Amino acid sequence: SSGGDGGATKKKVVVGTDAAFAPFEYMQKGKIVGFDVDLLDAVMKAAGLDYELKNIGWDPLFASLQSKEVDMGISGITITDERKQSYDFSDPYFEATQVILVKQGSPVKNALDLKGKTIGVQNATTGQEAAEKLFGKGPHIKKFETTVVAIMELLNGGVDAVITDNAVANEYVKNNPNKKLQVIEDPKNFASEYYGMIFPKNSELKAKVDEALKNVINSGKYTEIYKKWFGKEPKLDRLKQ
Ligand SMILES: NC(=[NH2+])NCCC[C@H](N)C(=O)O
Repeated sequence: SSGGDGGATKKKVVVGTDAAFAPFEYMQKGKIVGFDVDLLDAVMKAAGLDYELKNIGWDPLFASLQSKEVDMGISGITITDERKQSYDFSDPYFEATQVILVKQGSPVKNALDLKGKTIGVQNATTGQEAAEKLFGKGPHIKKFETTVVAIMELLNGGVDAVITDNAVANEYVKNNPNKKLQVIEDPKNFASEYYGMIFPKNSELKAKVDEALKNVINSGKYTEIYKKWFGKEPKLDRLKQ
């Protein structure tokens, strides 16, 4: 029993996030809110698992999954083959794509127009990878610890464009008409992406979360949550690809 409490209290599942990614997770009057926050609460409750959500940030979240200090993550995280080498994922719960966020005056009409330009991304994201895919890795791509800061460098002209997830870019534009930004989609260039909850490799929580996610989808709770954040019916068939 050394190092533990010999079972005196069942410990809570430690869930990490980077709450700087509206509408999925963000801070509002000192609380973490968003689509992921709601979906997590429904999932863990269906699983019967007491939990704590921590706003630990993006790069720390991955480091902490590796060490198993954090048991689980939800953070608008794309399921990728490279990530699967290090972590496990739940079944998918959302579909997304990368998009190009620019100022309304921008001449950018597609990804190839970014040649010779500076691109802001959040570090170690699928947006960074998509940016690197275009013309290769290099210092022309500026990497920030939050998507928030990437967008701030767009606003002040530090970068020419940001590559980030479509619902985040769309939500930012909707909430900030005064900033006169626009979203440029390039479906021939960018791939379909699916979000999953993330776990350390070999996690006992995965199977429980997959079952609870199905429970939440099947009961109609998923679509209530989706309607709350996105104002339209989900196409649930996107979750069976
Ligand atoms: N909460 C966040 N900062 N999420 C960033 C997610 C970006 C992208 N979906 C990825 O998995 O790389």
